[PDB]
Amino acid sequence: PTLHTCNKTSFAKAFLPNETYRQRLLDYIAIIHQLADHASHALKFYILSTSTSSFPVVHEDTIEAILYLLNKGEAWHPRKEAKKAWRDCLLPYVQRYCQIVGFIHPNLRGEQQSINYLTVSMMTNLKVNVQEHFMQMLLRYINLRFDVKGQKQRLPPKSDARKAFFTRLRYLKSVFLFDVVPELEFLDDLTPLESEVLEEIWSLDLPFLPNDPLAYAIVADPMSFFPAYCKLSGLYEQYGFQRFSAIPLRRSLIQSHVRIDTIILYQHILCITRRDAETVEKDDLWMRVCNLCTKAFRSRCGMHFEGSITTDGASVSVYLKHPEADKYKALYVENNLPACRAAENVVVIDPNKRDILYCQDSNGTTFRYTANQRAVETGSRRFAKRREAMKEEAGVDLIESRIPSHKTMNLMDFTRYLLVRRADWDRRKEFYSHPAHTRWKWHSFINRQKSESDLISNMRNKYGENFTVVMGDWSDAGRTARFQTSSKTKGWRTLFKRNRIDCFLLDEYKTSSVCPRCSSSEFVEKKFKTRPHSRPWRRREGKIEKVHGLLGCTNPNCLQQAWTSGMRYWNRDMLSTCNMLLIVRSMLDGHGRPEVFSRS
DNA sequence: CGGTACCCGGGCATA
DNA sequence: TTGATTCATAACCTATAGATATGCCCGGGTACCG
RNA sequence: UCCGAGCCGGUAGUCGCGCGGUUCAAUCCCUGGUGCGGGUGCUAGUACCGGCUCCGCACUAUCUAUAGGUUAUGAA
Ligand SMILES: [Mg+2]
Ligand SMILES: [Mg+2]
Ligand SMILES: [Zn+2]
Repeated sequence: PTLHTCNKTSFAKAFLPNETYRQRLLDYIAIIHQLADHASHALKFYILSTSTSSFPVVHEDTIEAILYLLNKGEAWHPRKEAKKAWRDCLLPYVQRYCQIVGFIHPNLRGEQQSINYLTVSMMTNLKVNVQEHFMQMLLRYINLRFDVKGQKQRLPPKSDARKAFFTRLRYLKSVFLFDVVPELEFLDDLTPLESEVLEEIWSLDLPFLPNDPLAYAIVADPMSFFPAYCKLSGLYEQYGFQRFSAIPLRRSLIQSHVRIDTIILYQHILCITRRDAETVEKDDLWMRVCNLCTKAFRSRCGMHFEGSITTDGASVSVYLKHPEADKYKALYVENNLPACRAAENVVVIDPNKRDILYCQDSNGTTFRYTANQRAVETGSRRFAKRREAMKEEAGVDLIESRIPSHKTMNLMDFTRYLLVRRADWDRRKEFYSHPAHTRWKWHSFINRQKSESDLISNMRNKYGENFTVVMGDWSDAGRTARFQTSSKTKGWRTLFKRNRIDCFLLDEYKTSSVCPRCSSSEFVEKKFKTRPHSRPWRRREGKIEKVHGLLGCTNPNCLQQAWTSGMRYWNRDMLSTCNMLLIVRSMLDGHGRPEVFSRS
């Protein structure tokens, strides 16, 4: 449920023109960012130093104690046995790490809220990493050990001999996940590679469940897998394969948004005593520093401000909190045909790397939202160029290029990395302290919002005030094919949902191999013509590319006697849009998806 | 000079 | 869908988790008394 | 290491066509849009009325930190 929402507005328009409050909040957020960064680094340092014997169990108390020790040192006096024990255990190396990195103790006062937020965020990052990239990383390690790439490149494809190996590995996956109990003969029959992989997997001491797979165990108790993940990272480093970040480190020196609440407000911004704060209403207390009459603070869908924002000094995130807060396959068009039937107009979109949205309707009014247009309107390319120019002028790129890997588990290498970072820490901090980096983020947000609004307005003008959007199911989410730029595929669903425009998915399978004029796939031609590579550096290198967005039909019926080409040329995006139109018409007419596009 | 008791602000804990 | 190994700093995207307030005490100062 | 969109043709619903011609749109500064009125500012010939610009009435628009893949750059 949408219990929370945010209206991101500018810093100038969010707060009243009082320099004292602005300076106080800027200083506070800077201090909290420094504390979070150094706390993540100290946690990594402690884990690597104590890894000589065993991996310590990391809990909320551990990170909280690390943060408190960094801020105050031994002056922190926890009143609970667990926190006291954590402080006693973690104290010895905190000062050593601070001296190594020259970390001067800030001894910030009234850090309760900020330390709690940072500890919660760090534990969240740990849990998210463990959940997301444990199973995936383990399977990646298994495949790397099996050398699946080598077998694929060397062994014949689509053959029973290698289908046998594929089935063998698929069945062994269940044994690795403990879903299927292996027999003694099954274990004996394992080849040396399979036996070694099974033994190494068991060395991680992975948890187990009686009636559920390993993924269910990860979902239920993800935190228990942290030692296994660390050992897997160590194995990755030992074997020489590319390393991965097991412990999340907040290495970015750019100013980061810091939560600011009413307590922080009256402790640092207003600097009034807790006694006086309780005597004033929250809205009245906030009006002294924020213009609540501003549009950004208006209530939407029953949600109110309730005094909670995160600011980075340039853009202010104003969060609207619903009164009911916690107090601290169905999207496909096949299942949404009635909505399309009652829609005033139906528009089908075929996502692509370049043509992010290629739109068409029954009336034939074509519309597209290309990647180049998005780059121009958002300004990502211009901002990247300016950032590169600034880095070259300041020489920051040279400094950063020599920073060792943060993902290494080696203690001495990590110490050298920390020393290198400290060598030019001041220069990079000063460079990234420039307002452009935050102002760049704020301007990127504004440009993206304006581009989305313009896209919606153009679509409404072309197709009408009310219309329904049908989009292909293809989505390069998470993964991204190498040598290809990132593209927005799944965010358009959210964008259309925000603008109260229906967004229904559709299967793109074999939607670029059918000619609409004859509804046949035999005569469709692909990659028939060659031309120099469109990418300038490849073109200079002399490479040649095959056209993918151009398709033609060899069917004589589609041709005309006067033509000399011998084929009816087509646009890949246009073909996909026409095929989607035909599929949607068939579905709405009740005939279902055409048999030509149907799967095997 | 020496000792007792109350209030305020902040530190620390927990839902 | 569309192109043909290791590291760091940005970005784009995608996914995950979290998105504040009240109470106890303690010690340091002050008022009061002997 | 580069790139806006629309229209007219070579095209016949064709190409990262570094194919030709033509129209307006953005490069700084800016949270965005939607319906109402006013104030008068600019846009058109005598209330006809569309458009751009501000004012304020109310409906709507979730961000943050981290990891992964990729891109740009700097190193290998
Ligand atoms: Mg598609
Ligand atoms: Mg396509
Ligand atoms: Zn055909």
